[PDB]
Amino acid sequence: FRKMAFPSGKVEGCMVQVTCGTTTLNGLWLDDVVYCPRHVICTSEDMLNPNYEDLLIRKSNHNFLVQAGNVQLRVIGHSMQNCVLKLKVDTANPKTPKYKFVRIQPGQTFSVLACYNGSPSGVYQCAMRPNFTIKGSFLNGSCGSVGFNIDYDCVSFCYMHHMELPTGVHAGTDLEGNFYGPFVDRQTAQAAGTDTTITVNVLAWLYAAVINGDRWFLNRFTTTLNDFNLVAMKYNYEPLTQDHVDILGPLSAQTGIAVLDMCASLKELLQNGMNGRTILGSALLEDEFTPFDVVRQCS
Amino acid sequence: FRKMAFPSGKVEGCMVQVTCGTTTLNGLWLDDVVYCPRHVICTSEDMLNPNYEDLLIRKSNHNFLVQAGNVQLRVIGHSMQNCVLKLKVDTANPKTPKYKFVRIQPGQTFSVLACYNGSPSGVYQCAMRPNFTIKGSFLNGSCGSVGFNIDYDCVSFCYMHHMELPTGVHAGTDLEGNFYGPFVDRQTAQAAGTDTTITVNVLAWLYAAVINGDRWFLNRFTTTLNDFNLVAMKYNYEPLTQDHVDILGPLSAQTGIAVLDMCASLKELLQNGMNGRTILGSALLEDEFTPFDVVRQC
Ligand SMILES: *[C@@H](O)[C@H](C[C@@H]1CCNC1=O)NC(=O)[C@H](CC(C)C)NC(=O)OC[C@@H]1CCC(=O)N1Cc1cccc(Cl)c1
Ligand SMILES: *[C@@H](O)[C@H](C[C@@H]1CCNC1=O)NC(=O)[C@H](CC(C)C)NC(=O)OC[C@@H]1CCC(=O)N1Cc1cccc(Cl)c1
Repeated sequence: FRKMAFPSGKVEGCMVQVTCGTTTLNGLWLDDVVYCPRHVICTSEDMLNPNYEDLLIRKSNHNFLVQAGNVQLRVIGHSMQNCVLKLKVDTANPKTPKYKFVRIQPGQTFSVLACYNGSPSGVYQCAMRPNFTIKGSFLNGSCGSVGFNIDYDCVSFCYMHHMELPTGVHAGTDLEGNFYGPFVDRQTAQAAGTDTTITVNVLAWLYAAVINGDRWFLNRFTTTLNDFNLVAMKYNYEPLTQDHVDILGPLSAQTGIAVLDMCASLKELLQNGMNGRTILGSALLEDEFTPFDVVRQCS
Repeated sequence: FRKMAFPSGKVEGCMVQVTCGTTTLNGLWLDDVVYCPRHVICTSEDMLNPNYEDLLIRKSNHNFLVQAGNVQLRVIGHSMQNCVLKLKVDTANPKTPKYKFVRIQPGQTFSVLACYNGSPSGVYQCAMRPNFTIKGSFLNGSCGSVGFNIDYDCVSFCYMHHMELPTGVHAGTDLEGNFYGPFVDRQTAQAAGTDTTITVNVLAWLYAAVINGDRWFLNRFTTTLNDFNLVAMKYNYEPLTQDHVDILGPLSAQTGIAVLDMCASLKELLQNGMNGRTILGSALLEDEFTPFDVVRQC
């Protein structure tokens, strides 16, 4: 199993840069709107505890430089939606894909197109941690880079990059400007919750092992979902939700192993350990592959 | 830190579907030529000992169906260079990027755009292994997927996908159709040479772990280059050359850890293991980041 990103070309065709004064970050150009982090309007002094509404009132359309490459896109309207700035521009992006804006759940994976000055540098897959942070590669100027999934020819945009936390992890918003997690777009020190292991993805990984014929860890018993969640919490595993049970349906059907039976198998691994053994060639359980990722690389 | 692929857009605009008989795979459409694996011209029974020159002379242009999305492209010529079929079409690809065809060295990395039925499906980073296999993710229908690097706006194509080995690693050619390694485009079980670990990349990765604040594995021990290489070869690691030491200079400077000091740390890891611990999240030493791959990101 490799971490595999979606092909990035449909998102590359939407990347622009947005500049206020000397501050430049990336924007997303879809139809005749450019979306970017609202802190592009912030000076240094403004970043400690900005009054975004007051800062934006002082802004006019002609204070915003939007460029696709070296080509300027004229701004004809501006508004703020939560922590995202929306810039209406006078040109509809001819490369606009079919798209949606989705807010993902913790544990879900997505591709990030890391971008600097409106130019993509690289693409990689990220899992959103249970504490709503991501472990990316984001250097200065990366804000406004987006995360996405692609289903058929439809791009589901789910993340826009805004900030780094003291531990080195990253935080940002959905494309409606609402942060994932208890974070704010102020340059104050902020703490992520204690992270936990993504239980549903570990379960997907166990299903993947079974699909490949590696099934020593399967036991003859089942469990309740509440029993598992109480036990799992003691090992720093995320409690399972009903949505988690539902997204494991395809893999449960593929293997004939009921979700709660795999939960019992995992409970035993947590309490007893691997006792010298490996799963899929590894002594560690993997938690960054979703049920959907498993089906993509096996089938 | 993060394995990262090049943005794939420039390559996506070149992928098409190529069909001959009941075999469909991917092609690379640059200017007015579509490049693809020649084994598309084989039936099930041909694949066991295929005489490609014979099979090719018996094909006509109309036997090849090339589709760029919803559009069939007309094949007006066909030839073969080593293991790659070249289909001349009547229309030029307006999305052709600036490009070169390069043959990459073992230990170097590249991005793979995995495709099925001419449609891009995923992008990921691979290294050319010392034994000239690659550890990819390729399913039925992936043949003709390509590997590439991007330097400025120029795409250097270095890999085209042909086969899977019984160990689950993968083999293919450069865009001139020459296999990497001792492999042949026939349906026979083929083993690769003994693999070895790309030492300069493991060292680059340790420097990445140090930069990210992981340093439990460092030590005050030191080593000569030859004594390191003696131990490396014992553990089926590649010898480290003076050119590799040179290439690690930027990372050495940045961290203040001499290359030969990092070699002494790696020697201790080979001889002792990691004792339960992990490095950058891994229970295993990773060897598919090059020095350049680490710098670009750190
Ligand atoms: C895009 O403009 C950048 C992206 C940064 C640059 C380096 N890596 C990134 O993720 N975003 C910022 O500069 C933000 C923008 C403001 C409006 C939030 N600023 C930022 O990250 O401030 C410092 C962060 C904010 C939350 C927090 O806890 N911070 C303190 C911090 C974080 C990490 C390390 C250190 Cl030493 C301090
Ligand atoms: C593209 O046409 C593919 C897709 C393959 C199959 C799924 N994953 C892939 O990478 N390649 C092929 O079908 C080749 C075509 C011939 C003309 C080389 N064949 C192939 O890869 O299958 C047989 C391989 C070839 C070398 C070898 O060792 N093979 C025997 C083998 C390997 C692994 C498992 C099994 Cl059951 C047999």
